[PDB]
Amino acid sequence: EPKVAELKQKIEDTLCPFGFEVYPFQVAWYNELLPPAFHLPLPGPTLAFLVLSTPAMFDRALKPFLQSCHLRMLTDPVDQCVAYHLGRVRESLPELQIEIIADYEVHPNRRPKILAQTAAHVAGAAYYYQRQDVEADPWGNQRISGVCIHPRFGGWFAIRGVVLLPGIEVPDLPPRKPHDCVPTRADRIALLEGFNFHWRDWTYRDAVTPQERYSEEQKAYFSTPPAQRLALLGLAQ
Ligand code: COB
Repeated sequence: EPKVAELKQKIEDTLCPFGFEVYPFQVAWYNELLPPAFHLPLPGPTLAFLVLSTPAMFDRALKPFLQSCHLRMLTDPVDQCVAYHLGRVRESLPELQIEIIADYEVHPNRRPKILAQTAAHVAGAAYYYQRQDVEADPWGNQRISGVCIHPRFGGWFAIRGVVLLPGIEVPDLPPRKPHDCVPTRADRIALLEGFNFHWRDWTYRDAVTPQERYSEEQKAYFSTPPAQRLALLGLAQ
């Protein structure tokens, strides 16, 4: 426990001022729930951190990043900003092997490198509401995608990445259960309908009363990735 606290402190020093939160978990908790194809090739007790962004990340990280020399063409600036800050975590721990995987990363075969929502659930960060959490569901033969809900921000947050520390083993790290903050069947059905079929209206994110939401400015930003900035100027050309 004291080892993970020292590491968690350094990561938080690096990331929390920029509107991220960080949660430890053991690789085993993640691999446990998953078929072989998605397993991370590390010992079960390997230490990991799940990194998410709060509503404050837009102002504290993204807006400054847009003025930095680090800004490049052809990738969404939010993803650049996230890669940049995860990269800082590497630098803050120069004597350790550190692996970082962002939420947007995919293998050539288009499978995600990390299942962000599964990591968020087992790290205790946000309960991952899935079709399987609704008995006698009303949905038929079609994809119903699951959605995590943060106890403080509702759905006004995003999962940004995972930090792995191969060679740091923490077999005694105790699981912290995510808060079941949308407990009833009817509320879970409404959440999932809202996420899968009406997400552009933002309403699913209010499944629990948020401490803070994205500002209208931030809502205006997330208007649609290819159009939204770099193929922006599009409305001017
Ligand atoms: C099969 C599988 C595919 N899942 C994936 O491939 C998700 C990848 C990815 C990149 C997300 C980030 C990531 N790296 O994870 C992201 N999207 Co997508 C941009 N999304 C998409 C893709 C559809 C694919 C889909 N959602 O899966 C879309 C382009 C349509 C897409 C759409 C959205 N997506 C959206 C967003 C917000 C997100 N999207 C996510 C899921 C993510 C996490 C990205 C993020 N950054 O935060 C967002 C959700 C945040 C939140 N949970 O609150 C959104 C709203 C558009 C947006 N504004 O950006 C929109 C919502 C509609 C929709 N999800 O259908 C994509 C692909 C993703 O995962 P699975 O969880 O369903 O099954 C899995 C399974 C694998 O075999 O085992 C696990 N398991 C089994 N038993 C148990 C468990 C797990 C636990 C915890 C148990 C207790 C038990 C578990 O059930």
